[PDB]
Formats: sequence, structure tokens, C-alpha cells
Amino acid sequence: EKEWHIVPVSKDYFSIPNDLLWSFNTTNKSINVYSKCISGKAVYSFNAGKFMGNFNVKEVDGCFMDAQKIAIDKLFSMLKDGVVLKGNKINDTILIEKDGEVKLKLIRGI
Ligand SMILES: CCCCCCCCCCC
Repeated sequence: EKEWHIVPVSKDYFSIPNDLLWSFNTTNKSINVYSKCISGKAVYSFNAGKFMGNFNVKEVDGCFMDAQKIAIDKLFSMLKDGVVLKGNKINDTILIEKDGEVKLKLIRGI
């Protein structure tokens, strides 16, 4: 099982809260997201570099700034619609791509 955090690349995501942690379990195939104010377990598909998932999110009222909420909302909407994941053979960083651009990167670790 590995975990990552986001480093946003697109401005839609500059306000994403920093404590979101994304986990993938290689044994049972589970994907979760965890933070102080959001949780979600993914129903998902990942084929040919294309990832799409529904995280069934819970969110704490009043915990986020308006800008953070919009960024979070947009992120889960984008993940549902589908993104392309670009890994590499050097380390565990993954670029998340959509609509001709890099939207964000996943950096391994908390
Ligand atoms: C090998 C699959 C690892 C990808 C898990 C991350 C879920 C995609 C959402 C990123 C915010």
C-alpha cells in the first residue's frame, strides 16, 4: 500500500487543503482519501492510463474556506469524469492530466 499527497499544477487547485492523503492498497485494490475534514472510499476503474472514480465524499460543515470548497468539489468532479495518470520509472510521482494540461501531481508520502 502506497500513499500520496497532491501538489496542484492548475490554478483550480491552488486552494486544495494540504492534508488530503490518497491511499492505494495493492492487495485488495482499495483507494481511499483521508483528511481532517474530508473522507472517501473510491469506486473506480483504471485502464490504459485512464482513471475514473467516485469517492462518496463526507465533508465537515464550515471547516473549509469558500475557495477550498470549490477546489475540492472540482477535484472530485474531475476524478469522476476521468483523468490520465502518467507515472515514471524513477520514483512514485504521478502526473494527473486532463484536457491537454497537467492538473496536478501526486507526490509519495504524507
Ligand atoms: C495505481 C493507482 C494509484 C492512484 C491513486 C490515486 C487516486 C486518483 C485521485 C488522485 C487525486
